[PDB]
Amino acid sequence: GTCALPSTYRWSSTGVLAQPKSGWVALKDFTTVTHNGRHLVYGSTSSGSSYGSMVFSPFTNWSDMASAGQNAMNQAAVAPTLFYFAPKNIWVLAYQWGSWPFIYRTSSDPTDPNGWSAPQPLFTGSISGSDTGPIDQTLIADGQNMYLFFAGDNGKIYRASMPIGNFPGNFGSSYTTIMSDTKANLFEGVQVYKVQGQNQYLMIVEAMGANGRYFRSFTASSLSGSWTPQAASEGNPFAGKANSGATWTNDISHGDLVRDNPDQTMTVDPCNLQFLYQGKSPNAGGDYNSLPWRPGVLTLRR
Ligand SMILES: O[C@@H]1[C@@H](O)[C@H](O[C@@H]2CO[C@@H](O[C@@H]3CO[C@@H](O)[C@H](O)[C@H]3O)[C@H](O)[C@H]2O)OC[C@H]1O
Ligand SMILES: [Ca+2]
Ligand SMILES: [Cl-]
Repeated sequence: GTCALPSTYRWSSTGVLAQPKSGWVALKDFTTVTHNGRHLVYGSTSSGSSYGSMVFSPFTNWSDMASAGQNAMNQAAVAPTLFYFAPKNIWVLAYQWGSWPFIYRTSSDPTDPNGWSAPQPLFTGSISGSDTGPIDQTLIADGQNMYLFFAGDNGKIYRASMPIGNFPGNFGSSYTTIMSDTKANLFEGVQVYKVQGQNQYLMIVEAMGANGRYFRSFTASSLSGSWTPQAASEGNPFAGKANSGATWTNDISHGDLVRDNPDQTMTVDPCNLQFLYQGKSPNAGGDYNSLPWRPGVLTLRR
């Protein structure tokens, strides 16, 4: 019936799942749902000079991602979050960079990279001690409230909230600072999920380790509650070089746990946990913006 999250995570990994289309040096920052029995994946793109976004043509097996069409969005949605918002029967794509710090668009057909509505403000606030400003938003609702979580490349995690009845809409400028640590420990790539079958929420945050990017996990009993470190060191990570089972990459970086239910609750099944992540060749160097990031999938070994 129900499974619990392990205290120690062990994964197996695919190899590189796809190469970027001509003109891109990287595929990045994945968000994914199952839509009509197929994997639906949005991501950031990089040409090395600037970031854009794209969607893969829907595919049934991860092993077929390599042949999936890669469809550029004509208006960039960097570091996107995709979900179905059930109370209004509408799909939401939230992202960073444009007229506001965070932005969203809506659609009745999430497979179309250019079928999204006019951009609307999601968040208009500002944070201190950050070179980036607000970065890597995610959205998650319980039964009562819609939450915004984000990072700032600065060791902090931030949260905002509104009643679900007021979403889709603008969180405005206000936020709460919920976590504070070193820049390395709480860097970016924050994601939050409901653990199916448990009275528990799961937060993962990307950290900069000695050996590469990795994820630290935290749990809470409430989205407005305190977060308790779970697998939160480089030696005992949520997912990292230590436990990924990946050979092609020493980095486990910005992605999304695989969500079978596409809705706003961001529910994951702890019995069948999988992680769509970005990784890169250990030999790749140079400017961050030119790094050859690629998609991979981790599968939890039970
Ligand atoms: O163009 C800007 C982007 O580059 C920026 O993205 C962040 C840039 O810094 C990255 O972190 C660095 C990785 O390499 C390490 O050696 C450095 O210490 C880190 O700072 C981070 O991963 C990116 O998200 O955002 C703002 C854009 O204008
Ligand atoms: Ca994200
Ligand atoms: Cl809040």
